[PDB]
Formats: sequence, structure tokens, C-alpha cells
Amino acid sequence: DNSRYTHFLTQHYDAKPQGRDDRYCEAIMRRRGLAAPCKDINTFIHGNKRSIKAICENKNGNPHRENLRISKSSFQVTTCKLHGGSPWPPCQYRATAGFRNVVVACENGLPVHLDQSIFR
Repeated sequence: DNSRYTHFLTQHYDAKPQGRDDRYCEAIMRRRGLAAPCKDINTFIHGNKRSIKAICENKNGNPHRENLRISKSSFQVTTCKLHGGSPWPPCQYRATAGFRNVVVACENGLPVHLDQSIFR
């Protein structure tokens, strides 16, 4: 019943990146299965999982807009944005490293969606 949380981790969590440059994005977007077709934009959250799960409770989150949650703490993040016109591989990505709060949707106390709009 929490497979969407696993999918969230696969799409949006990378605990200990080093670089976070373009080549980081190119490699991780392939590894996580987001490169056929190339996903237009995708953000990874870094650090520990517990802080991310805590966004689903008062501990580290507030309600946001119609049905989302927004974190109290800031996270290291990396956003990978597709460069080029083709949605098909090879997928070239531009990396933008950041440090800010994140917006998620939660179900059963677990994140299951990242709102990408804040990273555009």
C-alpha cells in the first residue's frame, strides 16, 4: 500500500550526492529510469529520510494550498532540467543545486508526490 512512497524515493531522493553537476544529473536520471522518455525536470532531495517523512506531520511540515504539505526545514536539493528538443535519449541535463524547503503530497504519513513547480 506504500509503493508510491518507494516510487517517491526512486524519483526524488539521493542521500549523499557528491558533485551535483550536469554529469551527476545525466547519470542519476538514467539510473532511476527517468531517461526513456527523458523527464523534462526532476528534483532530488538529499540528506536523511526521516526529515522528509516528517514533512507529513507537524514535526517538519505545514499544510500548503488545497491538499499539499510544505517543509519547515530547508533541504539540499538538485534539479535536473532537460536540455535539447528531443524527449528521447540520449538525455542531456543541466544541474541546478539549491537549498530550500520542499512541497510534497503525503499519504499514510509518507511522501508520495513532489511538487516540481517550485523548481521551475
